[PDB]
This record gives sequence, structure tokens and C-alpha cells, in this order.
Amino acid sequence: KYQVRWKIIPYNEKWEFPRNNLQFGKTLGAGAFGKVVEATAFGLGKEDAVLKVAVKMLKSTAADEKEALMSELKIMSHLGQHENIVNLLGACTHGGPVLVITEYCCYGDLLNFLRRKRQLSSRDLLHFSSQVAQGMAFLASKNCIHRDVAARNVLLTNGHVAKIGDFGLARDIMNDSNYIVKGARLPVKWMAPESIFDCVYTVQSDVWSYGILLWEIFSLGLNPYPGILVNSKFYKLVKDGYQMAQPAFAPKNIYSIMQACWALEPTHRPTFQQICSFLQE
Ligand SMILES: CN1CCN(c2ccc(NC(=O)c3ccc(C#N)o3)c(N3CCCCC3)c2)CC1
Repeated sequence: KYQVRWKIIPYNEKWEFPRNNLQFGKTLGAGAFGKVVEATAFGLGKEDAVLKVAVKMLKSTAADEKEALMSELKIMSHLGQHENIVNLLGACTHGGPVLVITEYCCYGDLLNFLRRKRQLSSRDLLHFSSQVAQGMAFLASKNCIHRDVAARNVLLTNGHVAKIGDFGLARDIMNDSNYIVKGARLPVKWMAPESIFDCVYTVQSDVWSYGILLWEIFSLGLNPYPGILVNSKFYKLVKDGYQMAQPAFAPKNIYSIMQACWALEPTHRPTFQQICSFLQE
């Protein structure tokens, strides 16, 4: 079943948009459950201009799936907008299958960007980290838990500005080694301890994951816990306080951030607003 995991701790027709003003383009990414393509929206917004957007849609398998896409539409529509989230822009719930229109981020996902860049400056890596912390500060102010914070789940748009989102619809998580077949598909290398043992998720759980994400950014995109398998010995490791060593490109204070994010006690971790402030230095 398709499903996003943004959890807050029905539809406003003001978002509706005619699909006849929606001109499909190239497929950006396809999972088994649906796909996201790029398009052009004529008359979408106050400006009634032409903006290039991205449309999430399901395949042909229905209908508790259609329902999931709707629920995602409603959550996004409630959280409100923010300069560092991939924003809802509109939708098509009539005259055909549900289309969820969102912002198009031209430079693609952060992880790939980092990897074909192994030129960036350390000031760029700082901009990415800060921008994402600001998007995450926003989510938690809305009492929203992301539950899948990772570099793959950050996009870069104009001016290489970072926007966080959930893009599980457009890739194959069922066949992705970073997501474990526990049953649910869980990104265990990014998950805080309490999420792995007590199935507890909170805003501070996200902070942990943002720590691992920091590590991805300043290691220019290595897989976390390099050469270490997900299994019983692994759970004992992170439970016992094991932490990844400082990335080559990380400054000393940035690695301070990660270590704080990886506090074993959830309440010892910094909040996203605290993080945002130390990042602006
Ligand atoms: C030279 N290329 C590299 C990257 N690329 C690219 C552009 C945009 C996106 N995605 C999105 O804008 C977007 C917004 C919301 C969602 C969703 N779901 O996707 C991407 N990807 C494609 C699939 C993973 C998400 C980012 C690549 C196209 C060609």
C-alpha cells in the first residue's frame, strides 16, 4: 500500500485546479505504487502565470490507495507553506484520478547532487544544513513529525535552495536496501533508538535523523555506518552509544551538532530552533 508518514500530533476545494490547464511532461521518478511527472500549469496561482510543477499520481492499482494520496493532500494543505518545504500548490480531485500538484525542484535530490560533486564550498554545505533545519523547525512548530529525514528526501530548487519533503511515491522502497522489510518499511540507519525499540516517534526523533543527515552532507554523500550491516549487533551498537566518526569535510562545531542530535536521551537533543541559531552562528 502507498502511504506517506508525515503524522500530526478533509479537503478544502480552494486548492482545486482544472486538469485541462495541466500539461504533462517527463516522468521524474516512478515507484511501484505511483509516479511523479513534471508539467506546466497555466493559470495556477494569483499571478496566473506559467509555472513548471510536479504532479504526484497513482498507477492503476485502485481503493485504500487513492485514500492515502488524499490524506497526504490534506496534511500538506493544512501545514501551510514554507520557503524550505516542498509546497502544495493545488490538486485535481474531479474529472479523473487524483493529482497532487507540488513545487518543482529543478536540481533534484540532495544526495545525488552531493555524489556527482565529490565544485561545492563548505559554505554551500552550511547553506544546505541551515535551510533544512529551518524547514524542519517549521514542521515541528506544526506538531508534525517527518519520520523519514534523510538526504534522499531533500530537493534543491532555484539558487540551489533546499526543500524537504516525502518522495516515496516516486521511487521503489520495496526494493531499496536502505529500507528494511520489518513486516512497514523503515529507514533503520536514520532512525533514533526509541523508534527502533519502542516504536516511539516525536519531533526529537527527527532531530536524531537530522544528525545522520548532517553526516551525509559533510561526507559528501556516503552511506551511513559504512560497512556495518543492519542486524542484531547493529541495534546493540546505537543503543550502547556508538556514534559515527567525524566526516572529512565537517568543521568541528558542525560535528558538535551531530553528536548532540545523537544524544541517547531524546530530551537532551537540541530542538530545530536551537540548531537553526547555532548554524547562523
Ligand atoms: C539532469 N536531471 C537530474 C535531476 N532531475 C530531477 C528533477 C526534479 C525532481 N523532483 C521534484 O521536483 C519533486 C517535487 C515533489 C516530488 C515528489 N514525489 O518530486 C527529481 N526527483 C525525482 C524522484 C525523486 C524525487 C526528486 C529529479 C531531472 C534531470
